Amino acid sequence: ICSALPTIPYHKLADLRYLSRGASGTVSSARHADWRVQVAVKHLHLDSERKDVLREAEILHKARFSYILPILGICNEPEFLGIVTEYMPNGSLNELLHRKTEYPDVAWPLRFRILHEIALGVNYLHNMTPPLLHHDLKTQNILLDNEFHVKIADFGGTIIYMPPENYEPGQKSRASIKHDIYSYAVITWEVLSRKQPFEDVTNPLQIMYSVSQGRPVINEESLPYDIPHRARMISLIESGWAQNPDERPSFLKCLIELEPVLRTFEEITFLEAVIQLK
Amino acid sequence: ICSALPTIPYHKLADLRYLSRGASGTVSSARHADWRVQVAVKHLHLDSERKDVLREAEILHKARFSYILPILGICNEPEFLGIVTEYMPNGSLNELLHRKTEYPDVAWPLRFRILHEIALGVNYLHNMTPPLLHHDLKTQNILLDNEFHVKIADFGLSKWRMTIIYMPPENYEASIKHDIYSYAVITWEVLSRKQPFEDVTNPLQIMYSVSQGHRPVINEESLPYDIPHRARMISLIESGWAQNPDERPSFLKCLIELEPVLRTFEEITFLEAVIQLK
Ligand SMILES: CC(C)(C)c1cc(NC(=O)Nc2ccc(Oc3ccncc3)cc2)no1
Ligand SMILES: CC(C)(C)c1cc(NC(=O)Nc2ccc(Oc3ccncc3)cc2)no1
Repeated sequence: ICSALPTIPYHKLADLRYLSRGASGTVSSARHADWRVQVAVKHLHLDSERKDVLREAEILHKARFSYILPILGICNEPEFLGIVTEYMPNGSLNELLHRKTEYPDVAWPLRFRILHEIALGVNYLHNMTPPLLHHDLKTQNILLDNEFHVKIADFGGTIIYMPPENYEPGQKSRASIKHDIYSYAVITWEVLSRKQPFEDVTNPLQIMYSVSQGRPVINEESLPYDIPHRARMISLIESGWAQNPDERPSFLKCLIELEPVLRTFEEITFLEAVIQLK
Repeated sequence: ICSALPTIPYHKLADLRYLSRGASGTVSSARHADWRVQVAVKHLHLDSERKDVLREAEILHKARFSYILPILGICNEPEFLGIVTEYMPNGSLNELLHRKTEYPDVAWPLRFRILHEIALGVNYLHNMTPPLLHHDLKTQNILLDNEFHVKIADFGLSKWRMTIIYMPPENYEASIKHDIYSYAVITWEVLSRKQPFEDVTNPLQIMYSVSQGHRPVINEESLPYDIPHRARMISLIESGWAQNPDERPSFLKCLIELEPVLRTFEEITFLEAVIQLK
């Protein structure tokens, strides 16, 4: 069973506002004139360019799942080229974790749910035919919906989530199935700590040197003893960011370890975590 | 840009417990072994039977939107035939409105959000090429997700895709004014928490009354004066269920009416209404 991705005429996008700018182009918010929903527009502002947008659209359309940014349509016009997705109103994980004045507390149930949902999403990509690999997993690429549920995106930067064997890339390093789990381990650490990994280091180049020798600090300072399931978590972090790519777990194995942890949290506590953020 | 609907092997559908039966098919709650998610399966409990299921999967896959039940894949084997969708943990709108012991209080902010989302999902269906017309809209087909957001479904106890309370009179014996009629009945039901035609014993007695231009009661008893935007909501109801199909509004008009009503609610009030249910 096949399904075509809708084509959205640029003029059907009303109330267009700039959100961000960088690599792969600019991101804008808008409303669909006929659908009456708020949308996000990732666009370029010539033939090779056209093919890139069409390829991203196809991946996003095929990667359709509960914890993946939902694509709504494509703008493929002489005057405009862009990807139209659902609008994520609560920014990224990065902004939740590090805007500490705006967000004083981020309750453990919400933190563990975010971790469980990142793993559910990456796991799904890894189970496609053929497997889909992110290879640029970072806190900026973890979008949060209205109820602070995860949608994995790719904004198209930091080296802190990169496995050391990816530093000098090749045909084997780009085909690595143990890259995402390294990034996940650092994300897992950054979520439980609310600390910028390798904060004390001066140069990203020095971080690369440090990393290649053999990680961000696992102590009482960074990770206090009151962290729910601390031991099992630390064991998962250490295991995921292990210098030997073969000494790294699958996302399925992490999920199986995470499933009992999430059950120790009462359903109400997730709703209370979110009300606390508003 | 085409997307193939994933094929799920029956053996990946762990803990397959039944939920509800019908003359056409059955609905069961499984758990995907690889994806680690709770799912719903609508299966046949062969030539024609196969074409019927695949046509429903083709419709659901093409109808993908924020307020339509998301299809995760098809389970097409000589042993088993079923559609895998996401699992809606909070039941249906019928249950929320009429299980008054379970839910003594369903706050206005949530009621309006539900009505807005029914209209968004129906409006999207009508905007497809060719337009998809539900024609069997009822509270039972309005499913409630983890966060009490709407997912429009089509339960098929009688037939796969291709009560008379929500049916317009002209339909007793193609119409693009049916779903709006059904929508007007649902709106009345949501705001009153009453069963349409409470004293009427026989469905033929409803069919007779309706054909004579009579509708569910609109007074202080059914619709209290304390209802936010009462006058405005009654006008929408009365337009929606008009005897003359042509006097009924489009979903665009209906959404343009709803939009300023929903803006009057602070975002936190929706969260608070949902927590009050937990
Ligand atoms: C399948 C996966 C590997 C995860 C992926 C995502 C992707 N494109 C993308 O995320 N595009 C994108 C990114 C950020 C955007 O910005 C938003 C979105 C929603 N709300 C606010 C900003 C919009 C589109 N291509 O492959
Ligand atoms: C586009 C639209 C007209 C709205 C539609 C729905 C549909 N099929 C369907 O909903 N099938 C279905 C219904 C109920 C199910 O049972 C569930 C689903 C989720 N959670 C609990 C029970 C499973 C599949 N075909 O066209």
